[PDB]
Amino acid sequence: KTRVLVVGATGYIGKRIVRACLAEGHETYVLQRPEIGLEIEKVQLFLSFKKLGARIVEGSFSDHQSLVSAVKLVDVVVSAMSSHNILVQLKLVEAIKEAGNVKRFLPSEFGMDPPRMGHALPPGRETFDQKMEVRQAIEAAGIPYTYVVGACFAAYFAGNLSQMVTLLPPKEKVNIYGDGNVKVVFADEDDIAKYTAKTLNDPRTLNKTVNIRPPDNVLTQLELVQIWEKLTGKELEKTNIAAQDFLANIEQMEIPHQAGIGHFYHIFYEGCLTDHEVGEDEEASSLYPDVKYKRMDDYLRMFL
Amino acid sequence: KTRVLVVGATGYIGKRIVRACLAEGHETYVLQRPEIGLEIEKVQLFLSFKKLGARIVEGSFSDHQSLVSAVKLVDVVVSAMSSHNILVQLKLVEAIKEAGNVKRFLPSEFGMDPPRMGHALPPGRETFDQKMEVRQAIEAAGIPYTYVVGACFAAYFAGNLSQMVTLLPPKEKVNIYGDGNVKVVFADEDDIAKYTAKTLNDPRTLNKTVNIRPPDNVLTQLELVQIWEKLTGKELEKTNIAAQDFLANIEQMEIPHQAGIGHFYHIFYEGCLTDHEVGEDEEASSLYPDVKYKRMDDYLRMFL
Repeated sequence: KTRVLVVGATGYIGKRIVRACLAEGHETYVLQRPEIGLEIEKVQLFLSFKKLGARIVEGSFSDHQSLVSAVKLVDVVVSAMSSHNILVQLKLVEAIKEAGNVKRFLPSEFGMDPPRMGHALPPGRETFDQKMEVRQAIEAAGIPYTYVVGACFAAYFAGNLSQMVTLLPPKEKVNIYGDGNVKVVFADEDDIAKYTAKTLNDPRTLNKTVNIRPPDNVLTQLELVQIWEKLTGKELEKTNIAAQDFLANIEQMEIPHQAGIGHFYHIFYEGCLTDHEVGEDEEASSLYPDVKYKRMDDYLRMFL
Repeated sequence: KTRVLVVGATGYIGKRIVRACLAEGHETYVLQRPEIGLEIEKVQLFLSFKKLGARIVEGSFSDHQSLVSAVKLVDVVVSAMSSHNILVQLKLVEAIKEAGNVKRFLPSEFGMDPPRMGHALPPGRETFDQKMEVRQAIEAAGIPYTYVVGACFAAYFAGNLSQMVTLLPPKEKVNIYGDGNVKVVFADEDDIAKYTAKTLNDPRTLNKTVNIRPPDNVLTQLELVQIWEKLTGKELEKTNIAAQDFLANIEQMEIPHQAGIGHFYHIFYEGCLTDHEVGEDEEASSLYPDVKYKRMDDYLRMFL
């Protein structure tokens, strides 16, 4: 019981959500679009889904009632859209509204909490406003909701030691942002997918914002580096980077990777993932203690 | 106890060859070049090799010594490059020649036997030129070899029912090439990978061409369609497409769509994978009957 439709199942986090829902025990439906047809590694991905028991539902964002058709089948929709890919979610929102059977929607939120980013930095701000547009469509339709926020994906922030331009630990030299004493929240993407699978039929998170702040994984950038140093037995030579040398030459001197560099600043310089605090009734590791979340020392071991 | 380096592991057949080596029991080294510490799905491929026991080897084609080093850790280097990808092999073959320690090399050919392609014309021809340009460079260095040819990947030619323009079964209509009585070879790509992992170490094939031609998988597109409509229960509205109409106006289409049109013609009209016969000393399924390779029935069943 609890039939779940996943839209965005070809995305980085959406792979993981489908497999987390299958293993949690939901009836997991996966929307198939004119996806591939065209691209090989997304058919095989979908084939791998059905070999585990996912049910394929064809639909298009161009075809409004194909979307109503997907969502008639389930109790809960989960979106993981990783062009304007966040704002296409509004085509789905009114599909859910026309259908009316939906007991919950979880929009594509799996990073910084958007209503806390009112004075974010252009162009980075576009993300949070586009996501806030979708919330409003939801709440204006009276669609019950859950928003999963709070944690940097370990692959994009923890395995590269928070460097940019690489997704792997460095070989001798590492940049520290500011003094390196600002605390960031890291979470293995698998554990975000599992927390997502557990919260969607949980009565205690209906119409609420769930934070993913696993206590062992609340780290300053400098502690994270030290973890890597201890696994390896080698210090890295470290250059501290002052705030204004961090946004140096953003101007339009990089393609809108400018959005990423700005999100990085809010996290690593201002500490927006940690500048407030959350209760046990709204944080994921307290709500689902059965989930043994991968600590960042274990994440990093995968790279030795 | 056979050591194998796999170059091109991020590629389509590359992935499985890495995985088929490990399942057969060789010490499987995988070249990791700078290109991959980018694009998550390549780092997360590579660390899922690590979880399966592969050993990561760093190097660059632009650093001839780094390939020299890798090629010394190993008894056999396999290449599987799915443009520039075919003749960059040449600067590996020099790293293997200057090496001297490598008992077998397998260049990237898992398509059609190139010295039979004296008849195609540009632009389809070029990859055959490049493929034998790297063979002439292998036989010239005297590096012992094995070329592995003669099968359509089931994902590209079977599961789409040999329609171009998609990789999924057609919902109502199909195009039959010719009267559709030209029979070609279909191999599950997993099967092409495990064959290569077993002929790697085997004295029978050293310095010979081994053909992947499963007996029960030599079919024309017509019965392969009928296979699908057995499994499905519906008849597909066939439309035969005559050889001249199929290449009508090819010179006025984009010059990779030419290549694909030429490619499909050699297979489904000229019979390039059938125009020939092969015995048992030379045909993978007979040298390795411990494979219960997948027939296009069971393969196409994955889609229903």
